[PDB]
Amino acid sequence: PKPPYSYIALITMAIQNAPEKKITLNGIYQFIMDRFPFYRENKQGWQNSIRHNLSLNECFVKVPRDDKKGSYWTLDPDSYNMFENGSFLRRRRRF
DNA sequence: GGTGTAAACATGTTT
DNA sequence: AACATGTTTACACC
Ligand SMILES: [Mg+2]
Repeated sequence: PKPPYSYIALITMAIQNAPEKKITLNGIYQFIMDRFPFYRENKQGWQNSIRHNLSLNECFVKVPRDDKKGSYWTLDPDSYNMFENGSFLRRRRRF
């Protein structure tokens, strides 16, 4: 079965996991399948949602590659702690 | 209101 | 001329 984490959670967990807090798009792919074996099936479906979420939400901001050798994906510092307890189940509220 | 899924579309890198 | 990477629009679900 599918894990209960949203794609926003999946992408956030990947970014927070990188030692430099920056991650390749495909680094996000490898992170998810390594952690959640559900996603080794029918990649074309869910990997498109990953791409789609990165551009939609203003919380995932794309930063250019420091230099060559795609581009890195970061978290906007406002949404670094969307999830409060590190359970990644629900997002805590504000405003 | 924020999700999930599908699709069209537009650049960029790799056979 | 196959791919990967982003951007955006559209609809059902909760
Ligand atoms: Mg974005």
